[PDB]
Amino acid sequence: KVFERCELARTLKRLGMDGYRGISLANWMCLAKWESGYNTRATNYNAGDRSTDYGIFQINSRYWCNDGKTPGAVNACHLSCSALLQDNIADAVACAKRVVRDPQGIRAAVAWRNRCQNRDVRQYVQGCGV
Repeated sequence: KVFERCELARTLKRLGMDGYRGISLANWMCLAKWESGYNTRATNYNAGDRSTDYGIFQINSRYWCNDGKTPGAVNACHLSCSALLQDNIADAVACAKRVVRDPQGIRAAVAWRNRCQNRDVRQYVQGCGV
């Protein structure tokens, strides 16, 4: 499913993401947008290390979810990567919360650094009623 901007904003809010570990909703929106274009079906194969990024947040199969074909897979979220391609993002959200609980926080995601960090990201939630 490809979420509409405000629709995703409200969904993330209901799931307790606003201010999670100090990360505003606008920052989460900026991340989802640049990772997948708000597309839950997005996947990206990393030919170099044999891993794959899944879903709306492009979570990686080496550390977070298990897809059975990634070398050195950790499965920190204790989820099948399949769970991250559902139209319902509840599982993706639970795993994205586990990710930022690491010392690096949202800084871990390079996409956030390249297009969200130190930039005005309020534009992502404006008009959504959140």
